[PDB]
Amino acid sequence: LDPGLQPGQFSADEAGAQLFAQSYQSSAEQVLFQSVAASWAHDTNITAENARRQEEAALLSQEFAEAWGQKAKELYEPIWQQFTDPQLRRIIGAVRTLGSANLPLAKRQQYNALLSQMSRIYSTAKVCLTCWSLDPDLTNILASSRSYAMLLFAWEGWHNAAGIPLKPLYEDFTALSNEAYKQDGFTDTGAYWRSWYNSPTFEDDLEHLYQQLEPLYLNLHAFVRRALHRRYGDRYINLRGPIPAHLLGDMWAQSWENIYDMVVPFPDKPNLDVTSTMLQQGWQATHMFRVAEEFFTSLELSPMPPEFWEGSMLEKPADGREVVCHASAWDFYNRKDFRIKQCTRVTMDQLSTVHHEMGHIQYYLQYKDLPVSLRRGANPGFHEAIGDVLALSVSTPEHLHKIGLLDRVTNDTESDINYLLKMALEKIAFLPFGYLVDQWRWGVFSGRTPPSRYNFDWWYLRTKYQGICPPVTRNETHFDAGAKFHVPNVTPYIRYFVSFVLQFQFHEALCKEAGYEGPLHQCDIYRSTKAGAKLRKVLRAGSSRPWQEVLKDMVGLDALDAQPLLKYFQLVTQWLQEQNQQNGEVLGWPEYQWHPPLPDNYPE
Ligand SMILES: *[C@@H]1O[C@H](CO[C@@H]2O[C@@H](C)[C@@H](O)[C@@H](O)[C@@H]2O)[C@@H](O[C@@H]2O[C@H](CO)[C@@H](O)[C@H](O)[C@H]2NC(C)=O)[C@H](O)[C@H]1NC(C)=O
Ligand SMILES: *[C@@H]1O[C@H](CO)[C@@H](O[C@@H]2O[C@H](CO)[C@@H](O)[C@H](O)[C@H]2NC(C)=O)[C@H](O)[C@H]1NC(C)=O
Ligand SMILES: *[C@@H]1O[C@H](CO)[C@@H](O[C@@H]2O[C@H](CO)[C@@H](O)[C@H](O)[C@H]2NC(C)=O)[C@H](O)[C@H]1NC(C)=O
Ligand SMILES: C[C@H](N[C@@H](CCc1ccccc1)C(=O)O)C(=O)N1CCC[C@H]1C(=O)O
Ligand SMILES: [Cl-]
Ligand SMILES: [Zn+2]
Repeated sequence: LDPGLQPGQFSADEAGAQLFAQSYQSSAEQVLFQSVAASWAHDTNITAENARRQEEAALLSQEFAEAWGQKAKELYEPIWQQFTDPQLRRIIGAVRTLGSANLPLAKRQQYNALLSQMSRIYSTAKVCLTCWSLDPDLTNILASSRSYAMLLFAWEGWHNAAGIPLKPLYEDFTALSNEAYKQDGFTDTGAYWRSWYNSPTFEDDLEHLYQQLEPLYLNLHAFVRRALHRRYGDRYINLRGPIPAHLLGDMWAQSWENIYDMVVPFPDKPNLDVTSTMLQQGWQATHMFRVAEEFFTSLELSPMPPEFWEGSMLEKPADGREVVCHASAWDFYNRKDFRIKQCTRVTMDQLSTVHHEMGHIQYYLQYKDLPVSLRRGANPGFHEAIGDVLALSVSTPEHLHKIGLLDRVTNDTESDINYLLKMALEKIAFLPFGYLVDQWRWGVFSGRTPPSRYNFDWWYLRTKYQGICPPVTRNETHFDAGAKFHVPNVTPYIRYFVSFVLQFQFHEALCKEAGYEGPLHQCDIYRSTKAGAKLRKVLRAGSSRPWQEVLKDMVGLDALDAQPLLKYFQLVTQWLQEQNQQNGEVLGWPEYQWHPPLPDNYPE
């Protein structure tokens, strides 16, 4: 570690800790920068030289975290928890967590190589027949092929190309992760991730939430299954069984918006898939990011700075570079550079993604004057919900009309149901998956799920929550969890399930704040500076206050709550139950063992 980046000595008291924290922040910004830059260079231009550079930068981070973490312990272990400055408690608390820096050198190099190589496998896997990439080629197939056999080729190809080679690396990764966090005092890496919510009842609270939401997911499931049955027939849909995992518009069956055309109940109302309008009108990526930006500035939030437009990668390069396509928002920790990396496609759901990713940028912008340690969401769930809150306003028919993507606007119940159904395909269908992914990973980290049951336990969770089955047999050579980006990327997932509930809480608060008197699902906070002021206060707090306190200031409750989500969807909940009863459906999948046959001359 460079001389200038090493800690000195401070007094062993709170006064000295302030100075410690100041000097830490200078050094950290410089180290975070060099690291975020090296990853950027990699993720936008995947080569061996850039990977070796990222690994060297991660190593420098680890030396840093170690020298400053050791020093925080040496000076402040007795006293940091009694400090008067709440923000300084959190900072020192962060600084003393070594994570992977607890590893000895050879194991840090191994850990870093594993992250690098899993990233590269996930992001450069192709399916050949001439080779298709996940984005855009396989995404597109899943979204709008309706050939059972072609969807299967893509689903299986993908899960095979990405899963199988990840498994040896994922096992090694898990061992090293656990080893590292055990020396911070955690029983496993999972306990560490769960500790961010700083809630003794965390697992219980989530299950109380999921139990309240499960009826909606079940009603929707049964409805969609019936729709699928009408198209794909009795051979490939069991009305009493899980849905084949490849028929729902998305590689992970995590969002079902792309099958909207098979379920929409009132096809004579305004068509709420504006994708073809966007294509007809000649939208490009730039436009999408501009329209998101303008939403933000209508709230008196900050615009994207020059550095964002000059630095971002908002399109897949055509120059034959390998990139990580999976959309992400980047803070370089220099208070100046913020960028999005996205292989933006021109569709309505990518319009949401854009807003999602811009939510992150906006958070980065508001809290950039906090100490580096506090430059994060009140919890990771907060960070994920910001863009999604705006996107709820954007998707409303009124707002789509105002940005010229919907030629007229109805305000009738048939339209409301169309709308709420679409939103349910996006939001309610995701709920089981948001919950299940980290359940799988907590199991793996704790040792409940060894390598020999990685795929067994994954599909148990898939069937249990989502009510889907693999469309071909899987076994333990397969590693289907690893064909989902967040797993090889080591990005926690429970934040999304938290986000998907929190976003309706935020929505309801901002709408009330904006003066909006009508049904929640027709609220548009566009141009509400009051709503903006309320959101800004949250963004600016970063992680400097307990999320339960920030939440209470914002929505009046100190806890995640399903009521807003439920009142948002209330009308389509009542509608779906009526339909499912009149069609004599079975809620759930009592024929849990059922799997569909192979197509006749498959794999051809
Ligand atoms: C795991 O399954 C793979 C995939 O094979 C297909 O799906 C299986 C579950 C099986 O039920 C069959 O429907 C299919 O073969 C098996 O892989 C291939 O199977 C044969 C026999 O080895 C052969 O054509 C290939 O070489 C196999 N290898 C691969 C991965 O392409 C595999 O043998 C199964 N068992 C184990 C322990 O991995
Ligand atoms: C992608 O990454 C490679 C490095 O992996 C970059 O290539 C180097 O670029 C400098 C300046 O252009 C040359 O002098 C070196 O000789 C190159 N090294 C290698 C290993 O080729 C390349 O510039 C990057 N490409 C893009 C489009 O950013
Ligand atoms: C669509 O019509 C409904 C029903 O008339 C509107 O909802 C009412 O809105 C007013 C003020 O805007 C409130 O005072 C009422 O309490 C609401 N009543 C009901 C029955 O919900 C709604 O605002 C209109 N929506 C749009 C798209 O603007
Ligand atoms: C598109 C988005 N990308 C992630 C990227 C996360 C990430 C973190 C750290 C490093 C790289 C990428 C993000 O939340 O922005 C994402 O994965 N999202 C959006 C909501 C649900 C979730 C999903 O698609 O699984
Ligand atoms: Cl999380
Ligand atoms: Zn996100």
